[PDB]
Amino acid sequence: DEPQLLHGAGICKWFNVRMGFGFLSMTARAGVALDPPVDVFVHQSKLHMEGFRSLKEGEAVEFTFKKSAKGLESIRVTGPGGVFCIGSERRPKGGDRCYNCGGLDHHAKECKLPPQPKKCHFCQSISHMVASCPLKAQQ
RNA sequence: GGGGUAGUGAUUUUACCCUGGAGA
Ligand SMILES: [Zn+2]
Ligand SMILES: [Zn+2]
Repeated sequence: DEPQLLHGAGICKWFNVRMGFGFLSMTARAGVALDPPVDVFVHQSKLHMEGFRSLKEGEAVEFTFKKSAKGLESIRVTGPGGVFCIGSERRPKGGDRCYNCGGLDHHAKECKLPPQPKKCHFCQSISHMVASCPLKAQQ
């Protein structure tokens, strides 16, 4: 008997918006840091966010995944702490998100979820703030 | 410029639409 459902964290490795899928690079599996990082499939239907769903390369994610015949596959994908994903830089309203949950219809003062860790304004990482964002720097 | 929409489940960055004497 061995695990069928696992928690993972990492970043979006790439995503094709038109096709609606891509891969995550998993940097931690069940709380264990991995080297090298491993690819986990992600389909648009599993993205936790409001409206047309996407990811951008480099955004911070957590997810639940399983092993399917084709390979590791995400079952649901969120930002850190279970908040909404960011999406493509072309996403309508995507530049005006609640600081706390990433939602599109309110601001942090009105947020109905409890205070979350501070996420980078550009990539949602909880390990840096935007003044030190390497994703923003190589963009 | 400004606004909006969506969809191919396996390997790399998306296809469209609306908008002209006025834009919260
Ligand atoms: Zn919120
Ligand atoms: Zn960042």
